[PDB]
Amino acid sequence: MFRSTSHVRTESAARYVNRLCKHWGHKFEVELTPERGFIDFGDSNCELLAHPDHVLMILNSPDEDSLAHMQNVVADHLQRMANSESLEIAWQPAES
Repeated sequence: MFRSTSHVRTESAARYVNRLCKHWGHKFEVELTPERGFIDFGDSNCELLAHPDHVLMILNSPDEDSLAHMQNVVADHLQRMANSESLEIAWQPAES
């Protein structure tokens, strides 16, 4: 169970987080709080922090494959909501 964190500067983020639980919450456990969107696939996790001007991405996974699968999946969501470039996001190794 390693943990990485991506930080990006986005506006109205909190909505893209709350909209995810309603978006992908079709066959998975998606929690919606005024802080982040929690979506666990079982043997891992993918949380998304979103404030009016900033967004955080944290994943909880026992394996990097999973780990990156989560930290990356989000990097994509920020891209759909921000058309201009491949979301400038700095992803951390996620510790060892």
